[PDB]
Amino acid sequence: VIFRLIQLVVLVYVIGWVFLYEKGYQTSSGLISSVSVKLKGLAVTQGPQVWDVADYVFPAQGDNSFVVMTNFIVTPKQTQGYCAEHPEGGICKEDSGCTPGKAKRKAQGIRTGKCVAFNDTVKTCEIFGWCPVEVDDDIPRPALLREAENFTLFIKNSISFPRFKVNRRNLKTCLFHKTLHPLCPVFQLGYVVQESGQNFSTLAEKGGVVGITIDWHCDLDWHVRHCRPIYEFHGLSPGFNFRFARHFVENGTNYRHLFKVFGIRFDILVDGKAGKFDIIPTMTTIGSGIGIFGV
Amino acid sequence: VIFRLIQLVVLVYVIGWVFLYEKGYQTSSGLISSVSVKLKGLAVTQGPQVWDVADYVFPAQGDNSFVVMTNFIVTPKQTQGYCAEHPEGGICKEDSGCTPGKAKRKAQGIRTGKCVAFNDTVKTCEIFGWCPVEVDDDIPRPALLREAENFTLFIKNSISFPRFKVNRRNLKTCLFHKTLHPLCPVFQLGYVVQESGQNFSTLAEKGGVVGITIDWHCDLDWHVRHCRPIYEFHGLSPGFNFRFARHFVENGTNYRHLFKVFGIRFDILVDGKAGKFDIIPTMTTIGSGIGIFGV
Amino acid sequence: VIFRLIQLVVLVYVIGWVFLYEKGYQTSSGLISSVSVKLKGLAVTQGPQVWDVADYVFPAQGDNSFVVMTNFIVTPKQTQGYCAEHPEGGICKEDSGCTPGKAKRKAQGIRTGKCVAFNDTVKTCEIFGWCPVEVDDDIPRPALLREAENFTLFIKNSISFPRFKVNRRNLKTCLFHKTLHPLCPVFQLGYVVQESGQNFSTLAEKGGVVGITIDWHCDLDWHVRHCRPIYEFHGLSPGFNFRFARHFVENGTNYRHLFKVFGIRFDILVDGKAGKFDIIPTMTTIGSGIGIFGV
Ligand SMILES: *[C@@H]1O[C@H](CO)[C@@H](O)[C@H](O)[C@H]1NC(C)=O
Ligand SMILES: *[C@@H]1O[C@H](CO)[C@@H](O)[C@H](O)[C@H]1NC(C)=O
Ligand SMILES: *[C@@H]1O[C@H](CO)[C@@H](O)[C@H](O)[C@H]1NC(C)=O
Ligand SMILES: *[C@@H]1O[C@H](CO)[C@@H](O)[C@H](O)[C@H]1NC(C)=O
Ligand SMILES: *[C@@H]1O[C@H](CO)[C@@H](O)[C@H](O)[C@H]1NC(C)=O
Ligand SMILES: *[C@@H]1O[C@H](CO)[C@@H](O)[C@H](O)[C@H]1NC(C)=O
Ligand SMILES: *[C@@H]1O[C@H](CO)[C@@H](O)[C@H](O)[C@H]1NC(C)=O
Ligand SMILES: *[C@@H]1O[C@H](CO)[C@@H](O)[C@H](O)[C@H]1NC(C)=O
Ligand SMILES: *[C@@H]1O[C@H](CO)[C@@H](O)[C@H](O)[C@H]1NC(C)=O
Repeated sequence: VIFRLIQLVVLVYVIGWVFLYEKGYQTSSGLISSVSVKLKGLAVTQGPQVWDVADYVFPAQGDNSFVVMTNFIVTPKQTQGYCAEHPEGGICKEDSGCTPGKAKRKAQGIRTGKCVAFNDTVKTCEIFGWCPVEVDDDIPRPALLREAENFTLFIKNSISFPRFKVNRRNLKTCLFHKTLHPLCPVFQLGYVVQESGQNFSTLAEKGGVVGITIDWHCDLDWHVRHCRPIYEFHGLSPGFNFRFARHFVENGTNYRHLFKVFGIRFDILVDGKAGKFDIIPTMTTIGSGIGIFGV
Repeated sequence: VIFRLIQLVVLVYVIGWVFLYEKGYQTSSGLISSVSVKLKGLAVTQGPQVWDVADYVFPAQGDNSFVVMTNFIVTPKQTQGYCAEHPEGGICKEDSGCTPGKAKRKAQGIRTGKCVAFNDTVKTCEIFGWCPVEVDDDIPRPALLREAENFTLFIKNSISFPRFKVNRRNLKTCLFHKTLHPLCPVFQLGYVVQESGQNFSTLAEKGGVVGITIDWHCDLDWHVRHCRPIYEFHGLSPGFNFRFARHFVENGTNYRHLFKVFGIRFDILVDGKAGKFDIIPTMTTIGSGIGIFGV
Repeated sequence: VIFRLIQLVVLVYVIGWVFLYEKGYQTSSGLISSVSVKLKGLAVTQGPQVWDVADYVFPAQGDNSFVVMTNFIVTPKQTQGYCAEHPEGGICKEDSGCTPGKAKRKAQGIRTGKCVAFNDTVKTCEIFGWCPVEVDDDIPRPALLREAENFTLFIKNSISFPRFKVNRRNLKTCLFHKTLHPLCPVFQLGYVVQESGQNFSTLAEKGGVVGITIDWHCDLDWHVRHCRPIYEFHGLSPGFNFRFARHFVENGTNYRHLFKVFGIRFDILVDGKAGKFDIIPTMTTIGSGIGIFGV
């Protein structure tokens, strides 16, 4: 009887799909989380120089978005005065071509009606600004902090589902591996960049962005012991760089050390969805099923 | 037949409203995004002083919330010792009125049972703290970094819808305009403050907060080429200021340069809603429609 | 009549539960918020030292996650050179046990094939790094900034519901109390730590994390004057610490002041749910009710 067949197909639709498969009896809720990150590693740059956590992590106190320096270019002992600007901003020969005002595309200062020597043969437009000017860009290759590949990331996380009042936490040697140590919160940087689909050598010489996700997909009808985190690594490359300066005083004069920092930016996002049996969606689904069953 | 009329009105309700208008056949999902911001600009303050990106952007590495300084008040060469406090904290004449302990409403240090001169005629309570004390507030008018009006904001954004596994990115001269260049990720600061409904002159002399929103309202039944971002500027004024210090050492003594920074705070929020046809909501809606159709 | 009874029980289910209790006629929406925080307080540490807001708040400009220092350990005048490492890293007696390379678990530098004296009796492995090495950990007890208990937190908040286009803001003496001053945005630190279920003395000597939540549960069918914020304090302890350095130049040599900062981390999360009567959920619920009523 075709009526019996259509009744059966509608019935199997509701029970087999809405409830068994899509869990129509459940209601989704969000979570609130806190993430803490600790960096373990040392680097040597060549006199010889050593970089500690207080030096290669931005910001110091930590944040969901933080940068780990992998390479840099330093312009030291930079004061404020009159100096020749970069020749890429324009090579001049006579004072007629030096119009006072503002530069563009890399403006290092305010120009002036004067031409001064740059490298004993070319004459560039004189500027007022932070002098001496930032040296022509020559990114070190290989990167200066190439040892960053072996630093470690200890990630602490504590979530809470406000709707169901459920809290969980993600916690003498261990390193994370996808199918060997799946529940080790300590990650090596080279592993994360490889898992994001990125070459750490290139991502160290220019910089890059690596996203980190902690998926707390939990079925609360089960135990809380089975509500575990799942880590996934995302490649969000054109590079990542920023400029920061260390200001100091010598002989009463204020100087600065300009750094152009190439580093890997890590973004940690915690998103999860939990469900629990409710009576409203069950009745809603069965009523819709009865309606379609009849029609 | 009134029964036919009510059948028609119920039917037009479901098809015409739930499905055609509110898209009852779709299911909403969230997104995960990463934002990167670059600042292009130079400023001159008067000896003459020049402010670079490493100097007027807080924090250096960048963040979804960042501040661009537009004005400041600097108390230089500030050491730790015994000095007269601000007369606004209380003008004294005799040691009897100087009770050692703690001040209030602007406490510059711990008091002591002594009165010392402040400006050769008034005698204020002696304190231990960072001396000399912060000079009386006189906000510069017009602002010192009044050239901030013409700086530019290059915004990078990359979103991803976890449910439908859809990723999108928002990307020789271009500046954003609302109905001229609607898809240019480079914004001039004075434009954003005007669009937020704010005067940049006042918002530069005191500070302020400007919110930036990137609405990725995308209908995934269409192409991904039509899933574009939409920028909206919000005015979230009492002002925005904060204090930060540059610490240095001279002759073995630690000093600091206290800055009171007035600047514009930019908050970037990425929120969007995407939909895709599903079978659960369609059946739910039609079942409810059959129920109401009959009753 | 049992049929009348089942009709009555189904009917009371829908009207009494979906609509009256769970507000099935409403539709939930999220919000976008901005938070600003101001710290009022002074501390004295013993020559005598005074800590201002520019010194004990990380970051300076402010952020939803910020740290207020409560205790610290400072290693001053730290240069780069050859020095004996910490004896906890290994006590040696002969050069045979000094293998050049890298240390572990606390690596202070790169070792070398040499043994040098540490405290005139033990000989430790010589390293290159930031010298002199960080002194053995002795956390001050009681904490150095023990006056942090009486600092204040002024919280500004401005929310907006994008769906219903509703904006709200949470705003000569006032301090917050749970059942005395419920709408005072100024919180004392010792109150927040007590409300989180934490001892401020211990949380000051090691550090800790305190979460702050602003629940904007608003029923938009009422007035907006009744859409008020609700503050809740969460205890998210193993402690919280980080390392940061102040770099300075003396006699042409770069030194640094390494700080190990123990402080309380405050996380502010703004989440709320607003509802407004809609026609889609009402019809959906009544259709499901008619379906179940019949079956
Ligand atoms: C001087 O700088 C100019 C910049 O265009 C460059 O072409 C030239 O080769 C430089 N000279 C030397 C000797 O480096
Ligand atoms: C990382 O460690 C491996 C040994 O496990 C070593 O071969 C490699 O050179 C190290 N990389 C760096 C750059 O420190
Ligand atoms: C990519 O990584 C491989 C090692 O996995 C290396 O051999 C290769 O040189 C890298 N490519 C670039 C462009 O650096
Ligand atoms: C000295 O300071 C007091 C502060 O109340 C002020 O009234 C007075 O005018 C000042 N004197 C001078 C000469 O500035
Ligand atoms: C911004 O540029 C315009 C010209 O486009 C100029 O008139 C104005 O003075 C500039 N503003 C500042 C303060 O730099
Ligand atoms: C507001 O902006 C206008 C220019 O658009 C300017 O003329 C006016 O002085 C500004 N108002 C204040 C109070 O600065
Ligand atoms: C020297 O350091 C070692 C480290 O193990 C310690 O055992 C010893 O007591 C110290 N000596 C003195 C005099 O502090
Ligand atoms: C906080 O204030 C109370 C008085 O209200 C005082 O007893 C207490 O010692 C203060 N705590 C600190 C450490 O400043
Ligand atoms: C906890 O706080 C109480 C005061 O409320 C104090 O007496 C006690 O010593 C504290 N406990 C610790 C371990 O510091």
